This record gives sequence, C-alpha cells and structure tokens, in this order.
Amino acid sequence: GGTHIDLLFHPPRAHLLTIKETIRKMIKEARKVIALVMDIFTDVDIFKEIVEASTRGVSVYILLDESNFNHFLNMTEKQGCSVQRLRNIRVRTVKGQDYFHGKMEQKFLLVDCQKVMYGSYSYMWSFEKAHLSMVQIITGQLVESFDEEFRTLYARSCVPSSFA
Amino acid sequence: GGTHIDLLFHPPRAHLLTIKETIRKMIKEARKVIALVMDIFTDVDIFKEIVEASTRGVSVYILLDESNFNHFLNMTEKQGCSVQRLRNIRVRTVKGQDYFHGKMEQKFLLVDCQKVMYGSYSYMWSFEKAHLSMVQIITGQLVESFDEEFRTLYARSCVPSSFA
Ligand SMILES: COC(=O)[C@@H]1C[C@@H](O)CN1C(=O)c1ccco1
Ligand SMILES: COC(=O)[C@@H]1C[C@@H](O)CN1C(=O)c1ccco1
Repeated sequence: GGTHIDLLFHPPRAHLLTIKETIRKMIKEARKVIALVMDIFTDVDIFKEIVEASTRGVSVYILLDESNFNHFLNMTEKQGCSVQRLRNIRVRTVKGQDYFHGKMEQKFLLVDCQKVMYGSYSYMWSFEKAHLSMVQIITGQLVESFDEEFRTLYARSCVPSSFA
Repeated sequence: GGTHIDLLFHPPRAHLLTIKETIRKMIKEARKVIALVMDIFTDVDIFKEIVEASTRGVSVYILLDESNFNHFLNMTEKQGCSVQRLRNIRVRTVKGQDYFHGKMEQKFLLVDCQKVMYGSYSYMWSFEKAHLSMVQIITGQLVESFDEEFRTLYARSCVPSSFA
C-alpha cells in the first residue's frame, strides 16, 4: 500500500466541507486515539468535539506550543472545562530554543493511526474567518511517519507548569 | 506515475541536510522557474540564492503575505538589492479578510514544476535557530496540484503599493 493525499483549502475550492468542518468530522469519527500537535488552540467548537470524543472513550493526546499555551488555558477556563479533570485527555507543551521565544511551529491532527490532516490551519477563529490556508488529508503509508513524529515530539514535551 | 514524499525536520532527524540547506540547494539547482509562497521572508542567505538564480535566467515568482511584506522590503533595502530592478523576479502580495489583518498562511516552494517543499518552515533567522518545524519534499503527481494552487494564489494577488 501507498499513500493517498487530497488537498483542502480555506476558503474552500472544489470540495464540499470547509477545513473546520472536516476537522470536526475527523474528531467525531475517531474510535480509538486522537493525537494533535498545534501551535495555538482557542477554537471552542473544535475543543468541544475533542471533549466529546474523550467522553466516548477515545484517548486524546495534545501537544501545544509552550509560548501560546496560556491561550488554550484561557479558553478552557472560559468554557468551564478543565483538561486536568478529563480523564481521557493528556496535554503537554513543546518549546523551541529561546534567545524571544522558540516555538513549536508544526501543526497536524492524527486520528486512529489512520488519517492525518497536515497543513497551515491553526485552531483559532481567525483561521475560520480571516486567513487563507490549506491542508492535506493523508492516508496510507505516510501516516506512520506522522505517528513517529508525534512520538518524537511527545518525548520532548513538558508537563505544563500550571498542572499539579 | 504516483507521488513520492520525504520528510525533513528542524532540527534534523535522520537526514543529512538541514531544511535551510535543502532550500538553498533546491534554488541553486533550479533550471527554469521558481514559484514561492511565503508568509515572512527575511532570510538573507535564501534571498541571495534566489537573486543568483534570477541572474542565471530562472524566472522567479514570489507571493508574500501582505501584512508582513514590509519585512521583506526592509531586508531587500538593507541588502541593496531591489526586486524592482531585477528583471527575472516578480513579487506580489496576497491578503486574507481583515476584521486585525487576515493573512496568507500558506508556505511552499515549487521549483521547475518538478519538486515542492511544503511545510511549516518560514524564511527567517528564527526558523534556522529557534523554532521546531517540518517540511515535505514532494515529487510526482501531487506537484501539479501545487502548481495549480500557486496559479490560484497568483490570481488573487496585488501589486504591492510601494512598487511603480
Ligand atoms: C466558507 O466560509 C468562507 O469562506 C467565508 C465566506 C466569505 O466571508 C469569505 N470567507 C472566509 O473565510 C475567508 C478567509 C480568508 C478570505 O476569506
Ligand atoms: C542544525 O542546527 C541545529 O539544529 C541547532 C544546533 C543546536 O543549537 C540546536 N539547533 C536548533 O536549531 C534548534 C531549533 C529548535 C530547537 O533547536
């Protein structure tokens, strides 16, 4: 087996779902595991879908850029929905080399070791309404390289300071 | 023919060249055309390579995020190297929908309609020294989709205001 890749764009071009609707669909259809690497995560709709998935029993692992993590924490506080009290979600932070903050500038979503969304869309209102972006939907062989990269990032991640 | 994809990382993992050395190599080996879509372009080494390519006769088309274009202009002024006086380089800007600036958040390099570098590396010192990032080197069938996306972006681009 090879690798299959479909492109999606924001705004949409020659496909039926927006990128955001495709993210929510990927998450709603997850059976086993969600592995997410994201620079900035403030989009409440996407967060809700991930929380719902975790309540069905899906194991969710989230790696967030350290410098922007406060924005995720602010969003989860506003929502009354602490990741520390959700048993099936683990969140850790990843940073680069400071000099000015070094950042984890990689974004992808990996579901059931089966499908990846890889591209320039960040989970924020601005990507739904303001920015131009594109992603690949990847299935097949190359997915295993994303699994390996998620594990690689996970190994260099830290428990966030906030958490006890 | 299908599509072939190799991953590269910053910092490097199981490959010989850094992403930046691979960018310079792609550019130095271009025979015909370079098509670049970039959010922020301040890296002087990469810029030098693109100028050299244009002086060999390579047609270079650069699409830059509008909101960050001043940073490119500042870099080319510091370098004494105006894109308006280089006959084989065209530069245009692309913007999103403002509300706060909407941005073109897509980055890729497309050389000779043959090879693409697609991923999270921006052409700035910070990506060489501080940030974690990854790209794909793509060849084969999927390259034609990047060609089509470059043309799509180009059609929605503007002459930058500075230029006369
Ligand atoms: C599917 O929803 C949309 O495409 C909306 C509809 C119109 O408001 C344009 N738009 C944008 O999101 C956008 C982002 C960058 C440039 O435009
Ligand atoms: C090939 O050059 C490098 O990898 C340098 C060497 C060491 O200084 C680490 N590094 C980084 O660029 C970096 C970016 C994010 C985290 O580390």
